[PDB]
Amino acid sequence: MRGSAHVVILGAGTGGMPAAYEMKEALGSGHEVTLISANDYFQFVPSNPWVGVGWKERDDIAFPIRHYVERKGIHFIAQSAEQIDAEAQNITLADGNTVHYDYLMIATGPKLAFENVPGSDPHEGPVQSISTVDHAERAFAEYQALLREPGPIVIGAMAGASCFGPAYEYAMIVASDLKKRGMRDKIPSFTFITSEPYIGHLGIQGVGDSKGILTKGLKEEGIEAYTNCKVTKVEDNKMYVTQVDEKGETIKEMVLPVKFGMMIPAFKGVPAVAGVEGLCNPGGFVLVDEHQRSKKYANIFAAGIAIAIPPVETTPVPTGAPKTGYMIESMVSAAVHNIKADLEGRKGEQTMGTWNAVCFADMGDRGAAFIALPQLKPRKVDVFAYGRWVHLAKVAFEKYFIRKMKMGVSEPFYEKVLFKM
Amino acid sequence: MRGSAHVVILGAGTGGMPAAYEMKEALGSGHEVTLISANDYFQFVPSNPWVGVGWKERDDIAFPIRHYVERKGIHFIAQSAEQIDAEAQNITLADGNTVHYDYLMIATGPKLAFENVPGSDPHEGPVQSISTVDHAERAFAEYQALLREPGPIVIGAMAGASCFGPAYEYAMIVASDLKKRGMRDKIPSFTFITSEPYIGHLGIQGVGDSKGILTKGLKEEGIEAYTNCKVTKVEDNKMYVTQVDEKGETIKEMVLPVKFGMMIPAFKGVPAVAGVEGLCNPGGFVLVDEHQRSKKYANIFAAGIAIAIPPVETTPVPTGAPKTGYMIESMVSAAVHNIKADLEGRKGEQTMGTWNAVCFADMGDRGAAFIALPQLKPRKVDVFAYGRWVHLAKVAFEKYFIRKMKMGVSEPFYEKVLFKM
Ligand SMILES: Cc1cc2nc3c(=O)[nH]c(=O)nc-3n(C[C@H](O)[C@H](O)[C@H](O)COP(=O)(O)OP(=O)(O)OC[C@H]3O[C@@H](n4cnc5c(N)ncnc54)[C@H](O)[C@@H]3O)c2cc1C
Ligand SMILES: Cc1cc2nc3c(=O)[nH]c(=O)nc-3n(C[C@H](O)[C@H](O)[C@H](O)COP(=O)(O)OP(=O)(O)OC[C@H]3O[C@@H](n4cnc5c(N)ncnc54)[C@H](O)[C@@H]3O)c2cc1C
Ligand SMILES: CCCCCCCCCCCCO[C@@H]1O[C@H](CO)[C@@H](O[C@H]2O[C@H](CO)[C@@H](O)[C@H](O)[C@H]2O)[C@H](O)[C@H]1O
Ligand SMILES: CCCCCCCCCCCCO[C@@H]1O[C@H](CO)[C@@H](O[C@H]2O[C@H](CO)[C@@H](O)[C@H](O)[C@H]2O)[C@H](O)[C@H]1O
Ligand SMILES: CCCCCCCCCCC1=C(C)C(=O)C(OC)=C(OC)C1=O
Ligand SMILES: CCCCCCCCCCC1=C(C)C(=O)C(OC)=C(OC)C1=O
Ligand SMILES: [S]
Ligand SMILES: [S]
Ligand SMILES: [S]
Ligand SMILES: [S]
Ligand SMILES: [S]
Ligand SMILES: [S]
Ligand SMILES: [S]
Ligand SMILES: [S]
Repeated sequence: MRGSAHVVILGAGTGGMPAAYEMKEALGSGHEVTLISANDYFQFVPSNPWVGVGWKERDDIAFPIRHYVERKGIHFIAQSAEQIDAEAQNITLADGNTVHYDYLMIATGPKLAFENVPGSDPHEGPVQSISTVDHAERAFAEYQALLREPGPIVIGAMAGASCFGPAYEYAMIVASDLKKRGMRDKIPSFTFITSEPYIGHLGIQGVGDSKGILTKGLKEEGIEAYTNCKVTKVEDNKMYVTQVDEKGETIKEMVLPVKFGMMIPAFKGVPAVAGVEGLCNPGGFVLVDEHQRSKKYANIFAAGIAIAIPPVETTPVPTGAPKTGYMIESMVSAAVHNIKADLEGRKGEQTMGTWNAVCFADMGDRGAAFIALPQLKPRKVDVFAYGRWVHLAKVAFEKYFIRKMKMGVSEPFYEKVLFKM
Repeated sequence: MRGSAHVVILGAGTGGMPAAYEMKEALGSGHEVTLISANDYFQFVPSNPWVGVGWKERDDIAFPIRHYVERKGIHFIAQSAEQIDAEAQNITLADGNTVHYDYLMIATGPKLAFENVPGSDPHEGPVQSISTVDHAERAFAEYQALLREPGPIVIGAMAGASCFGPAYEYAMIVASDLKKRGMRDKIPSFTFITSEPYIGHLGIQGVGDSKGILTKGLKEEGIEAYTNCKVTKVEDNKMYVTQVDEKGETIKEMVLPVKFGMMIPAFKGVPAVAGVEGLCNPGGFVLVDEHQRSKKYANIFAAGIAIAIPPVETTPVPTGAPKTGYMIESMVSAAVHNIKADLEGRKGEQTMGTWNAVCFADMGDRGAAFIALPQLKPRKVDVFAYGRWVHLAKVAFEKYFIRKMKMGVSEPFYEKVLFKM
């Protein structure tokens, strides 16, 4: 309300949870902060591939949100938004209730666009998903069914995907788990299908020796790999794959039987956000300026996967660049600073900073990780790492992030860099 | 003097130059800051290998100090200290003049311990040095003489060395330059001799895949490599090498003719500092606490290569861990903070922080670099990088560091990390 702006945060994920705490900390008792999310629990997304192979359980990576934000004075609504009216500034919830806002911060993350590939929905066929704990559990269930009746395995990433790391991770740990169970030789064929122009392109034109190292890794595991692929449909338990050359000309089509499969889908914006007129590009990603403010509505901000970021390259099969944790947190930090500024007259000048990508993958005893910045080459940092220490770091960071999600963040979040001091 | 402490900084190198500026900035006009150094010019040490092969000239990497520190109000004495009397707090200069201090900050860097290996002094035989611009020029001169009369080449690192990167760098660019001149096939043999237990140990038990990558690099260049070596003497233009096994038992002795050679020597403390009773360990390195204060004299501090750092490992042939730029700067920063604190009653609690090692090497078009921390494994960061971007970064950092040495530093120095903001 006037003189006491009501700030709503839509989505309680990697960006959204921290945003709720930071907003409340920045605004204080004189303003209402409301967090709205489809689920009543927080999940640590990077741990889902492990749930998909059964190395982790839901309880390890998820927890109920309500008590933790409420003791901070944040209102929490565990309800999905179905409609956003940016004119009236009203949000319509799944139960038909309406919530008004003075500022809205959109952190709704990706819609998994299974519809791009008929038959690819995890509920429609053998191609599963590990992006959410709900999907990863279903993936693991189908993995167990594979163990009972071995058959061909197909893991990879669809056309338009932007999150390639976890597909590589998942293929590796599936291969690893199979060995452990003494079941690897029961597998007729193990295939990796990707929209990448080459192995380890990762939607970022490669980083360090990602190409060489991921190529050798897949080969060590007896995983046959195909690049420049798009899947046209999944039908009768078969994946119909089309492979192109540099000029997008078809050089072959394949039909792959699939007993167990997992393809990372293309990401779009969620329907309630995409549905807002003039808010989003055709992909449903919120068009924002460098201050995280929507270009159309001055009182709508966005952070996380939900925002639009222009491509810097074009691949033979469409692919996108990933939006990862540190950049998301910088986005969140900027949005909160600039909203608070608005509330106090001044114009916030804070930006998300330099584009970057960071990813950690754990194979069990050893991890792989990379850091790339900025987006276009030659970069200022372009590094790929592998080893037991990367694994230890993943474990440490997960423990830290989850604890922080329960304790609240102020916060200039990433000061876990004081491991220098 | 009383109420106006006189602070002296001994050594105008990587640690010393910044220390002079930071001291003056921290203390201001009420205190006298004096910089004393053997040479009247600053040199960018990491560029010396390039001077040693002739890819760079003295003028590119060195500049006269006086005008730059004096316009900051810093007194500059271009004279070597011969004696330090810590009781009377007097420094005796080469010309016999004496300089008194209330606080002394020692940044004298390494003494190149050629005496450990009879005949190894660059002025006594064919084994040259690239650690200083004076030595690197002499190295290049002998390189040109090699071109006139090709003969065997021997490059590497002595027993007790702690700075291995530049030996690898130098071997690589010598090989590279030879090719460019169409002279590589005129070389009878090209040998790399190191005290490391294995290739790419680098005195830090390896970092990332340094072992694999440096091994392959030397092999690509037709450079035959030997580890676990110590050189017992250089005589009649031959290098007498002893190789041991894991238990330090001799497994062979070699006699290597040398037309052109360069071995990184072991580092000790400079004589004037080592000469101070109770100041140093037997190596001549200043024993300091975590606040950079000498354990014996409360008004003597030290930073840079000059300080003693305990070994965390023991190799078959003695070797040491390197002391590199970022850690040196943290040392400097801490010493300055704690001296200023002393001057104002309080006890400074600032420390150098976590042990780390960082090194950049440029091969011409592409560079290699690493970061390791902390000292002992498993590390929190253990990364090796290679590529054109590393080269671009070396070029950039050198340009930046030199400009800063002319303009002065305040300063929380390394904020060239805002390439994130
Ligand atoms: C398998 C996988 C592995 C990954 N690994 C890494 C890694 O190692 N390192 C790294 O930096 N990044 C990693 N990421 C990338 C990234 O950081 C995550 O995807 C991250 O969770 C995205 O943050 P977000 O806040 O934008 O979206 P999300 O975390 O998905 O949060 C979005 C939230 O808003 C909600 N929501 C959606 N629609 C509505 C609605 N209509 N109404 C109400 N709520 C709604 C959601 O249910 C959810 O809680 C990974 C991503 C995936 C899928
Ligand atoms: C070949 C080589 C390559 C290197 N490359 C890297 C790299 O890529 N990255 C990195 O972080 N580090 C690198 N280093 C390591 C390191 O950072 C440097 O050695 C650095 O110059 C050390 O800083 P310092 O202030 O301790 O000693 P120095 O830089 O040697 O400065 C010491 C100074 O004090 C003086 N002095 C000595 N005795 C006296 C005396 N009795 N009286 C008066 N003055 C005296 C000197 O003449 C000199 O000016 C390299 C070192 C070498 C030798
Ligand atoms: C971050 C997301 C991106 C992808 C995530 C999942 C990808 C899977 C990674 C496959 C790598 C497997 O293969 C593994 O790679 C590295 C090669 O650098 C090798 O390891 C090599 O370099 C490392 C350091 O980085 C050294 O410690 C090691 O001694 C050396 O052999 C291993 O011998 C090999 O077994
Ligand atoms: C920092 C100080 C330590 C040592 C300094 C001097 C050491 C010399 C380095 C020798 C390396 C030469 O060999 C070179 O190594 C890397 C291997 O990772 C290869 O490069 C490989 O990884 C890089 C990324 O890191 C990719 O961009 C490249 O496409 C891939 O082939 C090169 O194909 C090879 O030519
Ligand atoms: C240039 C800055 C790089 C920061 C990286 C160092 C430590 C943090 C790891 C990155 C990371 C972040 C930020 C992160 O937010 C996140 O959760 C989604 C991860 O998944 C485990 C991450 O691996
Ligand atoms: C954990 C912190 C790592 C910092 C490294 C990023 C940028 C700086 C490069 C390191 C470096 C420093 C600090 C440095 O002081 C120095 O001069 C002696 C170099 O030689 C060229 C260096 O390469
Ligand atoms: S997925
Ligand atoms: S991703
Ligand atoms: S990724
Ligand atoms: S990722
Ligand atoms: S040297
Ligand atoms: S060094
Ligand atoms: S080094
Ligand atoms: S170095």
